[PDB]
Amino acid sequence: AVEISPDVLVYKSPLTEQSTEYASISNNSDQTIAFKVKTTAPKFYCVRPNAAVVAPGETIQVQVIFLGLTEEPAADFKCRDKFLVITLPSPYDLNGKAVADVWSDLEAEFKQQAISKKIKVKYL
Repeated sequence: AVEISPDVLVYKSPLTEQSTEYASISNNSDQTIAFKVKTTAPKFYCVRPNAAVVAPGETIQVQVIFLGLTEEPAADFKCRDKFLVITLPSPYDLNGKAVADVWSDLEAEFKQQAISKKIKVKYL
């Protein structure tokens, strides 16, 4: 129906510099969907777009821009950061409002019908 990928975002050393990895949401249903990407570590990543609609048959690629660390972490360190992607039906015209605007009502209505993915992060 709705496909969200990848399972893991892998950021490659030098982890002191910023780099971009990519997620993607494909709507293979026949109705428009809306999605929201939530970041557990907002000080270290910029997500763009962090909320949007996906028309039937469309794929939206989401840039996850890692801003970097002050020092290279230990080789054994396990990054615990995560990104939760939530997708919902979006059957109403937004009337020019943004998805982040209506997301409150949208989720309040269809939260039971949500399709979500927890995307992990791995430091390499």
